[PDB]
Amino acid sequence: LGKFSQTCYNSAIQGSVLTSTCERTNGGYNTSSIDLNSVIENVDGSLKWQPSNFIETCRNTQLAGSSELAAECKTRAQQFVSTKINLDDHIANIDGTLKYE
Ligand SMILES: OC[C@H]1O[C@H](O[C@H]2[C@@H](O)[C@H](O)[C@@H](CO)O[C@@H]2O)[C@@H](O)[C@@H](O)[C@@H]1O
Ligand SMILES: OC[C@H]1O[C@H](O[C@H]2[C@@H](O)[C@H](O)[C@@H](CO)O[C@@H]2O)[C@@H](O)[C@@H](O)[C@@H]1O
Repeated sequence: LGKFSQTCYNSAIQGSVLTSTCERTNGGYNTSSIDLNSVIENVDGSLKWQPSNFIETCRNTQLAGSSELAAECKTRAQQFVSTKINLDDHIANIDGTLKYE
């Protein structure tokens, strides 16, 4: 499941939008973007795979490593702590286009 990083490169993240160049099944490269906001939630300090507008309570979203997304999110105590999530869990590349599965 996911692992889009095996056939995609030059991945970048700005705010909640993931943008990356992926290879097509029939050869050739395709570029696309998808809003992860509809699939990431903030649970008492940690980002989880569920819709809830996480960026509304999180800031400094940035790309970490090859497939990890690092950000800071508010805990119930109203404090920003370091949080991270593996994009490889559900973000896959189907025909050069990214699709959550
Ligand atoms: O690296 C192997 C690749 O294999 C599987 O995907 C296949 C196909 O469904 C894809 O459309 C094309 C790329 O466009 O590649 C394969 O033929 C998946 O397991 C994929 O995650 C993996 O990277
Ligand atoms: O916009 C709704 C908000 O709800 C959930 O977070 C709750 C709580 O855990 C937070 O500490 C405070 C703000 O600090 O807000 C809510 O009561 C999460 O799903 C969050 O992502 C979402 O933005």
